[PDB]
Amino acid sequence: IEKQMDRVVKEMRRQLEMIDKLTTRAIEAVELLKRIYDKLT
Amino acid sequence: IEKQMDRVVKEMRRQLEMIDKLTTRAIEAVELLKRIYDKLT
Amino acid sequence: IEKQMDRVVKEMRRQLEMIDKLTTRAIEAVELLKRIYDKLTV
Amino acid sequence: IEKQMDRVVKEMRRQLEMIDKLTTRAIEAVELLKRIYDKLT
Amino acid sequence: IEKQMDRVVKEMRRQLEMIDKLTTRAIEAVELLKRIYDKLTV
Repeated sequence: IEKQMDRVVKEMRRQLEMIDKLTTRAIEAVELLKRIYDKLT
Repeated sequence: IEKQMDRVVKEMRRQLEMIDKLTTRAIEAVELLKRIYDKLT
Repeated sequence: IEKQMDRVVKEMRRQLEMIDKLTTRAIEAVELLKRIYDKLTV
Repeated sequence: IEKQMDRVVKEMRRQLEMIDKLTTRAIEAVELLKRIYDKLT
Repeated sequence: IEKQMDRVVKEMRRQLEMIDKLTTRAIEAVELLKRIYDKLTV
C-alpha cells in the first residue's frame, strides 16, 4: 500500500507545482492590470 | 491503510489552499478590470 | 477501505467546489473584458 | 477495492470537466484581449 | 492494488495535461496584457 500511495503523492506534488506555476502567471496578469489602470488614470 | 490515506488527505488540503490563493488573484483581476471599465466609462 | 475512501471523496468534492468558485470569478472577468471591448468599439 | 477506486475515478472525471469549463473561460479571455488589442492598435 | 492504482495515476495525468493547457492559455493572456500595456505606453 505504501509504495502505491507514494505514486499518488508524487502525482499530487506534480499538480501542486503546476497550480503554483499557474498562480505565478495570474500574479503577473494582476500586476499588468495594475499598470494599465495606473496608466489610464 | 488509514495512515496512508492520511497522506493523501494532507496533500489534497494543501492543494485546496493553493486553489484559494489562485482564486484571490482572480478576485484581484476582477476588481482591477472593474476599475478599468469605470475609468473608461 | 470504504470508510477511508469516504474521506477522500469528501475532500475531492471540496476541490470541485473550489474550482467551481474559481470559474465563477473567471466568468466575471470575461464579462468585464466584454464590457471594456464594447466601450472601446463605440 | 475496484468498486471503491471507481469512486475516486468518477470524482477525478468530474474535476476534469470543471477544469475544461475553466479553460473555456481562459480561451474567452484571450479572445477578448486580442480584440481589445486590435481596437487599440 | 497496483492495477487499480494504475487507473488513478492515469486519471491524475489527464488532470496534469489539462492544467498545463490552462496554463498555456494564461500565458497567452499575460502576453496580450504586455502588448496592450506597451501600446498604451507608446
